[PDB]
Amino acid sequence: QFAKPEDAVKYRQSAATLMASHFGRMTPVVKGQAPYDAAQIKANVEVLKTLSALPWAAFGPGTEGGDARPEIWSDAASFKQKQQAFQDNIVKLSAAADAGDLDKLRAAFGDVGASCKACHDAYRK
Amino acid sequence: QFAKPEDAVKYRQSAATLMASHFGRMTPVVKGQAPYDAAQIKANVEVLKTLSALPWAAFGPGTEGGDARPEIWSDAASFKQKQQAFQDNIVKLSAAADAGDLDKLRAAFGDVGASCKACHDAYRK
Ligand code: HEC
Ligand code: HEC
Ligand SMILES: O=C1O[C@H]([C@@H](O)CO)C(O)=C1O
Ligand SMILES: O=C1O[C@H]([C@@H](O)CO)C(O)=C1O
Repeated sequence: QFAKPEDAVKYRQSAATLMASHFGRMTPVVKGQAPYDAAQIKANVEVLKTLSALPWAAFGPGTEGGDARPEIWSDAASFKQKQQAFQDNIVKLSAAADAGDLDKLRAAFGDVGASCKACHDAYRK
Repeated sequence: QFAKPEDAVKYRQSAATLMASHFGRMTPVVKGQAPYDAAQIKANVEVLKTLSALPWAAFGPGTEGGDARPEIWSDAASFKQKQQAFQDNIVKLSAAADAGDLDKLRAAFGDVGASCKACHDAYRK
């Protein structure tokens, strides 16, 4: 859906920006510094769910640029593993949110964050 | 969820960027230049659905900046009307997509686009 590689870059960056906001805004809740409203969190994680699936299609062939390391393309299977592991941890966060359990939510949140960071450490400049 | 007004700006711009991609990528389909796969479109409009609800919460009090006209805040009821009309036209596009009918889709797509543009004409610098 991208006319030029730069359009794919702008898309994936914008998707990541929204991901960071919908993930990060729960930090005060998982830490207890903000109240836990199970319905609020369930709704937010559904938004994060949808957003979390979007960046990967914007790393197609020929879309090298931005802060994406070239290894994303030459090591496609390893990058796909990182993305699917991340999306699997998103499924677990959704389950914790849907269950309404703050303990489970704080564990699942941590697992998601570690997945974000493991991918950045390997594949983000 | 925004530490500083600039964070709200960056959010709403990124949400708009994704909206433009998930709306605009259907142009070749509504024009007939690309094939119409009803399931593909139904899935894409569900993504657009979710995205379409996101910008408005990032125009809260004190988040003046970017290319947002100050009138968004001093004419809050008119801006809310523009956003709700837009979201209502998104509901109609969802119904056309869910029904699998290209004629309906091309009419609803046009209505959505006009709603985007009417808001920009009034409230985007
Ligand atoms: C690989 C499987 C990744 C996972 C999982 C996550 N991110 Fe990521 N992110 C990745 C890349 C390769 C890039 C660079 C994209 C480019 O072309 O520049 C990014 C970028 C970001 C950014 C910065 C975006 C910007 O405005 O430029 C953020 C804020 C970001 N990513 C956040 C983020 C979060 C919160 C994640 C888990 C919830 C996450 N990313 C996962 C690759 C991958
Ligand atoms: C008001 C009710 C709006 C509707 C409906 C739509 N948009 Fe919009 N958009 C609006 C404002 C006030 C702004 C400026 C935000 C800022 O602070 O700068 C925007 C911006 C955009 C942009 C540019 C984003 C960027 O990268 O800076 C785009 C591409 C955009 N909007 C697209 C868009 C589409 C495709 C819409 C309907 C599907 C749509 N917008 C609706 C306000 C409003
Ligand atoms: O909110 C965020 O979480 C991840 C990472 O910091 C988690 O360790 C990331 O890259 C964000 O923007
Ligand atoms: O794809 C888009 O559609 C609207 C407008 O051009 C429709 O008239 C907009 O602002 C986009 O980025």
